[PDB]
Amino acid sequence: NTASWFTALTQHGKEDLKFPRGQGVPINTNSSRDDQIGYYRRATRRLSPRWYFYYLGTGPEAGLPYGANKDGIIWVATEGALNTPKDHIGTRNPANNAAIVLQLPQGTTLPKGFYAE
Ligand SMILES: [Zn+2]
Repeated sequence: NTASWFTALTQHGKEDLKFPRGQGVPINTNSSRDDQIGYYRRATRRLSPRWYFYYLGTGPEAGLPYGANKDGIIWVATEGALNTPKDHIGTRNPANNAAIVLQLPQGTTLPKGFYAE
């Protein structure tokens, strides 16, 4: 029920989403180095699946610890991130804020059949 802060990654292909370690946390300048960790969750349909990012300890799978195994949940973190729930970041209120356009830093390797839109 809680909304992601970011727009989705579209799964235009076959394989499930996955990133190298250290990669895949959306850019968000209203979040600190401590805050750069969480999960993408594949959504159940409204066609190509969409994956949405949530900060660790927020959202549909807030109760999961990092790296926990669940179908349609994959984990990402940046070096420096604290392994704690991001209660102060939370999830987005669509009444107050539009989705942030999901952007990843230069070089980042999106898997085959994924694009930011
Ligand atoms: Zn913070």
